[PDB]
Amino acid sequence: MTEYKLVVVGAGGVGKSALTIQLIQNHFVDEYDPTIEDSYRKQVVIDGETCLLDILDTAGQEEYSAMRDQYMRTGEGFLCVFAINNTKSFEDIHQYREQIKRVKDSDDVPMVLVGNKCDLAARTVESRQAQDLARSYGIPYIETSAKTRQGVEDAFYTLVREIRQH
Amino acid sequence: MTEYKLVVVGAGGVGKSALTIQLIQNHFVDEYDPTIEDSYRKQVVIDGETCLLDILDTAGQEEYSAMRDQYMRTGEGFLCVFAINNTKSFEDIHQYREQIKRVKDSDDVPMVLVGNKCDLAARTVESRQAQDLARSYGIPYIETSAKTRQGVEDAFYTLVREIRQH
Ligand SMILES: Nc1nc2c(ncn2[C@@H]2O[C@H](COP(=O)(O)OP(=O)(O)CP(=O)(O)O)[C@@H](O)[C@H]2O)c(=O)[nH]1
Ligand SMILES: Nc1nc2c(ncn2[C@@H]2O[C@H](COP(=O)(O)OP(=O)(O)CP(=O)(O)O)[C@@H](O)[C@H]2O)c(=O)[nH]1
Ligand SMILES: [Mg+2]
Ligand SMILES: [Mg+2]
Repeated sequence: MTEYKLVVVGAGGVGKSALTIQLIQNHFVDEYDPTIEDSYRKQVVIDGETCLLDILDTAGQEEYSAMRDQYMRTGEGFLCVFAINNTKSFEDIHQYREQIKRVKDSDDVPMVLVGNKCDLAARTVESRQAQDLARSYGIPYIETSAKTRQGVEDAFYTLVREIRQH
Repeated sequence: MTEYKLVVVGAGGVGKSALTIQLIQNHFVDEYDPTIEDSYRKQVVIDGETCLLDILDTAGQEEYSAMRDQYMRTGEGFLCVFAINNTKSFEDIHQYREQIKRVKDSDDVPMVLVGNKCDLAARTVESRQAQDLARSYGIPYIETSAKTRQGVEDAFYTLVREIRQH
C-alpha cells in the first residue's frame, strides 16, 4: 500500500508529541516527557485510499542540528508546529523551513504550518501573522488543539493531500 | 469581517443540500426535496480568523444552464460534488468545471472535488479514479458523508483555505 512518511518538527514544548498521540492513540498527554525520536505507524483510510502513515516525532532540542538532516532527507511531508502562546516558537519556524529546503534541494516541499494550543486564551501570536507567513511560504496554515482534538485530523490529512499533489 | 462566498454544485441527488445542512444545522436530511436556490450565512472561526461563510446551495437540474453563469461569476470557491455510487454524477463533474472556468475566465479557480455518500457500500466510482481526476485539475479530492458527518468540515474548510491561497 501507499505509505506516507510524515515528520513533525518544531521547537521544544509546542506539542509535537501530544498532536501525534492524539492522532494515533486518541488521548491528550499532559506530562513532561521530552522526545529523543519516536516512530508511529498506522494503517488508515484517507479519502477512500487505504494507506500507511509512518510518522516521525522529533526532539525540539538543538543537540545534533545536523542529525535533523537525516530525517529531513527521508521525510515526504512536514508538519511545522509552533504554539500560539509562544512567540519564540513562531520565530523558530523560519529556521526549520530553511533547513528542510536546504537538505531536500527544494523550494516547495509538502508542508503545513500548524499553530497549536489554540484552546489557550493567553495568545501571543495573532492568526493573521501566521496566515501571512504561511501565504509567503505558499503552504496551508491550520490551528490545532491536542487538548480538545480540534484540527488534529485536519492538519495530518491536509499534509497527506499536499503530498498527493506534489 | 472577511466573507467567503462558497458555491455547492453537482448533479441532481448527490447530496449538495445534505452536506450544507450538516455543516450549518448539524443534522442529516433524509427526504426528497429538490433545491431551486438556497442561501446560508454563518459566522465561524476558521484557523483563528473570524469569518462569514456565505454558502449558495444550487439546483442539480438543467433548466437555465445559463442561469448558473450568474452564480458562477460571483462565487469565490466551489465544492464540486458527485456521489460515489453514481457514475453519471462523476462524469458530469467535467461539465461543471468547464462551465466555471469559462465564466470566470480562469484555469485555476478555488475548487474541491468532493466524493459524497462514502458511507454507502455499493460503490461504483473508485477513489483512485477520482484522485486521478482531481490531480489533473490540480485540486484536492475529499470524500464525505453527510449521513455520518465524515469529512464535511474538512471539505468546506479546505475550500476556504484554497481561497486564502489564491
Ligand atoms: N493546552 C494545551 N496544551 C498542550 C497542547 N499540546 C500540547 N500541550 C502541552 O504542552 C506540553 C508539551 O507537550 P509535548 O507534546 O510534550 O511537546 P513537545 O513539543 O512534543 C516537547 P519535546 O520537543 O521536548 O519533544 C505538555 O504539557 C502538553 O500537554 C495543546 O494543544 N494545548
Ligand atoms: N447515505 C447517504 N445518503 C446521502 C448523503 N448525502 C445525501 N444523501 C441522500 O441523498 C438524497 C439526496 O440528497 P439532497 O441533499 O437532497 O441532494 P441534492 O444533491 O441536494 C438534490 P437537488 O440537486 O435536487 O438539489 C437524500 O435522500 C439524502 O438523504 C450521504 O452522504 N450518504
Ligand atoms: Mg515530544
Ligand atoms: Mg439540493
